[PDB]
Amino acid sequence: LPALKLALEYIVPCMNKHGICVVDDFLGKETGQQIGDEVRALHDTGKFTDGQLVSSKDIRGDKITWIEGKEPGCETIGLLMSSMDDLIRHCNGKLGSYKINGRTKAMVACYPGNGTGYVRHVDNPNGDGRCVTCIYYLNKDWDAKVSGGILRIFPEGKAQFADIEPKFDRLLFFWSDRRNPHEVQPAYATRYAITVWYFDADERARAKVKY
Ligand SMILES: O=C(O)CNC(=O)c1ncc2c(I)cccc2c1O
Ligand SMILES: [Fe+2]
Repeated sequence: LPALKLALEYIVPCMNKHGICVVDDFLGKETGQQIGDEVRALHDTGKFTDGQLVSSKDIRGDKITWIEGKEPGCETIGLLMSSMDDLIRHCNGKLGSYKINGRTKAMVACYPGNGTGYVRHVDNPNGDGRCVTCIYYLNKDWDAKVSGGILRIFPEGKAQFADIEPKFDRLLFFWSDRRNPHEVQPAYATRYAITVWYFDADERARAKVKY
């Protein structure tokens, strides 16, 4: 579905209402599978880290690697990034009062599927400039009931919580600040995700006064 259409008709209305927005079958099967393969290639080649230390012979969790998008063998990933930027672009000045002028590189995360997950947290608690978190999942035929790895977010100050499964070709958007505390439940199977954070012009500008 047309980026502009999707953005104007779904992402914007949805984001400003729930602060969270899930979009299924974003790029498509062939493309999704393509991204999946490149990601896996990076894993095989050994571009990921050993994983966040969880503990002699300790247990490591999520492994990461930063992808600019033009690295050899990451064309489709670079394509997802550009496609993500396109969506945001159409949401120009539509998401909150924010004015997105930039983003970080892509963070590819891999929970090895050895029980590790990720503690409840807030992506941007100190106002480093990130206003929107964007995550793309590439796990074909994922079954949380079997492999776990659910992403649990606690939107706003509302009771209860929303559960988002790292479904294949799924794209997710959510406020990065205190409004969206979240955690990644233990994953008993390889779980890949690609994350990109979008910067708000003003918040980022005044944050620069730190380096
Ligand atoms: O994978 C998901 O669905 C959700 N991930 C996260 O919230 C998440 N948030 C922050 C993270 C950092 I600073 C570093 C690695 C992984 C990571 C994460 O994976
Ligand atoms: Fe996070």
